[PDB]
Amino acid sequence: EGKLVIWINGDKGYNGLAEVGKKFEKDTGIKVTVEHPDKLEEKFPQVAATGDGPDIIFWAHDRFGGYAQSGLLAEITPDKAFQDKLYPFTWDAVRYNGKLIAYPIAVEALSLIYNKDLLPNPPKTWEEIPDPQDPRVRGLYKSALMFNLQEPYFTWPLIAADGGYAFKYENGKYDIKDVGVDNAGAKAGLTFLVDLIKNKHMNADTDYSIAEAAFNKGETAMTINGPWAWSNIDTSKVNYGVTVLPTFKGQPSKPFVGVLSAGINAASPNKELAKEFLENYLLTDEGLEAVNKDKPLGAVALKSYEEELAKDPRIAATMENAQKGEIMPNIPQMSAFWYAVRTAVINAASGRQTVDEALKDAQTRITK
Ligand SMILES: OC[C@H]1O[C@H](O[C@H]2[C@H](O)[C@@H](O)[C@H](O)O[C@@H]2CO)[C@H](O)[C@@H](O)[C@@H]1O
Repeated sequence: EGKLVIWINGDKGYNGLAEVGKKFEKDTGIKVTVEHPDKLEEKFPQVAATGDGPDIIFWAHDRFGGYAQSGLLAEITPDKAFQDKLYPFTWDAVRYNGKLIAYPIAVEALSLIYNKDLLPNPPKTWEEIPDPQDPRVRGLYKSALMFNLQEPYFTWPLIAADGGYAFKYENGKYDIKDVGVDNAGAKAGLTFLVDLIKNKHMNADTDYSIAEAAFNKGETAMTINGPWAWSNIDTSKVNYGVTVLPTFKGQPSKPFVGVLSAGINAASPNKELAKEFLENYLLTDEGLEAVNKDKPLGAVALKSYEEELAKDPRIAATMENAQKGEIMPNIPQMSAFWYAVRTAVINAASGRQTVDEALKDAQTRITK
């Protein structure tokens, strides 16, 4: 009691938060502890399931419906005046069973970050990446594209591009049995990713870390990452641009828009202290700008603050791609989807399964 323990993934600005935390204490004389586990997404459900853990917790809203259905998260109640400070859509994202289960922090979406000093003009097509059709670049391709291949969230826009989909959205409801993970669209997208690899263009063991170091050092021209990545690049002295993602089979790459939400542990007896921290401190200009400077938020859910930095060009592009992708469901079976697809991508890329056997397997694990 009298001490907030907040969790926030490692790629987010945990140091920005902690600082805001100090601002709390310098006023309320309360200790806020910004920890940031590894796999906090999966630990949380397990630690709070036993009345233990973090007071407050951060994660892209797709994981909240689950926490909710199990009841590890307190129903939040800000007044309608506060609610209006935030764009409507973001509140919709933290809505489960007609009950707000989190505070919206910011909207994020992947983009194509390219090295302006190697590629003054980044491709407009995935199909150009392996075969560029321009002798000016051939002498350049260094690796052309490197991004994390371990998390399915990175491969999704490609798979989605020509028609893949998680759970079918039927105006207000998602038919949780109409899974579009194994179908031409998904097959076509994954097959391409496999060629990129089997055609020496990409390496199956690329994870966030490798791709980041690589693009940052300058040993690859292009990468795909969220707003959080921009920070290290700025302190890597790399000349980069953030643009719309390449189109696959003519259609655009549809990212999966995620809303960084900060919930409250039901098992926590510090709820009135969370509300004030999140409401009067973080969810403000000065507060969000604090977290933000550590590592960029994307389009912050706070209106006033979203507009000021709305003029930032990468925020503009982050919104362009977000605009083409679909915002992700917060239903409980999302977690089943990610685990099922991660595995699917891995075996596909790794060579352990055919594109079809791999995808039909994931599908089935989801519909089972
Ligand atoms: O890849 C599946 C996971 O993707 C999303 O997670 C993203 C997360 O939203 C993003 O902000 C983060 O920074 O990268 C991860 C994946 O590396 C979903 O939020 C996760 O819960 C999924 O499991």
